[PDB]
Amino acid sequence: MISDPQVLGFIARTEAAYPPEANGASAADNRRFYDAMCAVFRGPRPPGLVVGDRRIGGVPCRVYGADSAVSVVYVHGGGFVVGGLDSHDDVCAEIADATGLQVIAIDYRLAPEHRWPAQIQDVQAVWDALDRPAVIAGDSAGGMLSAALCLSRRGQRQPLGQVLIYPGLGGDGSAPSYRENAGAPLLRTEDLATYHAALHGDGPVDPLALPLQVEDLAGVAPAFVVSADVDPLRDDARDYVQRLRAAGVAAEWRNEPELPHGYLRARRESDRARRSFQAILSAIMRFAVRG
Amino acid sequence: MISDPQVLGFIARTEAAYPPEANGASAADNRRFYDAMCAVFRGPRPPGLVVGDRRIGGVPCRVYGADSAVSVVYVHGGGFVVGGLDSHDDVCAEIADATGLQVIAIDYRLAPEHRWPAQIQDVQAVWDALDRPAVIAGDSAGGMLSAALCLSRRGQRQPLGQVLIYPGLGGDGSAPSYRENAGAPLLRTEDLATYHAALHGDGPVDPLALPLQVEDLAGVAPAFVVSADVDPLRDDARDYVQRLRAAGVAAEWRNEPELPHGYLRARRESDRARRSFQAILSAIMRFAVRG
Ligand SMILES: CCOC(=O)c1ccccc1C(=O)O
Repeated sequence: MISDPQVLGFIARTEAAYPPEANGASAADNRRFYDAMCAVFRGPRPPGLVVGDRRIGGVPCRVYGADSAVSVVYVHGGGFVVGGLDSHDDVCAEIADATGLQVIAIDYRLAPEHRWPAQIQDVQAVWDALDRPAVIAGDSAGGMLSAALCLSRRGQRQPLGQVLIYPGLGGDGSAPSYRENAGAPLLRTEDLATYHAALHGDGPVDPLALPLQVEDLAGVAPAFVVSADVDPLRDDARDYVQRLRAAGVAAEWRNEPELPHGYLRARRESDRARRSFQAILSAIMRFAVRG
Repeated sequence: MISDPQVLGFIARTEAAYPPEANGASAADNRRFYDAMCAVFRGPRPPGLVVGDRRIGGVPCRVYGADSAVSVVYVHGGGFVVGGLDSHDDVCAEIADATGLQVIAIDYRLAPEHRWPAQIQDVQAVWDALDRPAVIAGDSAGGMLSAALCLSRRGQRQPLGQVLIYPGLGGDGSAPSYRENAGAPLLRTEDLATYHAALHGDGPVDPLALPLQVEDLAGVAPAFVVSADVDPLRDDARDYVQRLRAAGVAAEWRNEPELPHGYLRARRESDRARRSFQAILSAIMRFAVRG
């Protein structure tokens, strides 16, 4: 169990900002509660960073920073029900400022109003419209979208790399982290239903394989996969990196001791979380600079 | 004056541990106050990172992380009078953790007991003995030493890049920052003089101790030069980037509004300083990806 007082403090502040009763509350109510949480922890925008919104392949997007030879496409998390351009704004802004690469955040369609495969179709639509060298990165459900995009766009259009931040990649639940972290801090459980049911293929039945179940991972972009140790999805990161290397893809698994799911919001009060984001930025830069 | 409350608090905490009259104390007392201030701000080491002390080229060094194809040589600051392996330990450890590059910190000999060119000879000793592709980085007087190394090793030989963090580079003192920031927090123009006597006594100054006065800069490694805006030394960064581009060298100038000299120690409590270090890490990673 977590003993780092900084991240116990972060956990306490997240729970206080986010009363654990949001569930059959309403998708409308969960979106409101999630933004109120995000605002507690939100950092300031870097002054001087240019930021504007723009439709790209029919999907609303937010663009951070000046045009660059290599970009970063960021796909936010939220279990395909919550989140948007404002929920992950400061993370994208800091990626842009630190790397000097232009960042494009994708406001993909959310369920229950738009069920799968709307989310991956929107990501593919932005990716195909951008038609440029780019690293792709995402957290949680947005990490799964990032992984699925790479798998569906192999060949010339492949991203230069995939940076996956505590992703859920479709593990079947049998891995140890689902046991060891079943009551992990910041886990809502009542979200897993909203995210499996309707939302995903568990909504009108459909195969459309999730990354951990595709068998030909050969040729997809090199991966940097970072997990929270205290998170049931931890071993999805372990498992996907192990499968990626068996396919001859370069991939690294970084597991973060003492951190829960969602810890990017703790980077302004936790040394552990801040170091993790520093490593995430360096992995992005590593993929972007071509070699 | 600075108005960012986060930075003002950092300055208040610094001044309580390292009173501005320490710059004029004896070397031994100055060293004790500097070490005490370092302890106030020191972050924890990454728990999984291998760290060991080793003499390299005869000079005692500290090595962070496993051996890597590209390394990072970090040269600590402290006006050539204070500092050491422990004073900058957490910065080095965080570079190694974030980049995956091995970091070598150099415990060069200190003034007033060891006059120039002891410091640059110690850095050359380590560099030559390493015999390794590497990026060189340093803060303040350590940035001057990294710039002086690049100018003295322009053959086989050369750093892959130079990351200079609020460096003093031998500006003559007439640029606007020396007046506008003469009474700046944490570093005044008058403190500059005390340390200069401590490095050369009162003899003739070796041209290599003044990179901004060196006539030919043609083939030095490309540079990322970040300055604190509220720092008398700020325009040394602006000036050197200008002179480097006039010599065909690629150079980026980043200036940091609302930050004083020494802001690396504020990265755990200041959004501005935290983002600056994120950019510094990315610049290192940019330069490192080669050989
Ligand atoms: C004691 C902290 O060091 C200094 O203030 C300092 C003073 C003069 C020149 C450089 C530095 C520096 O290397 O930072």
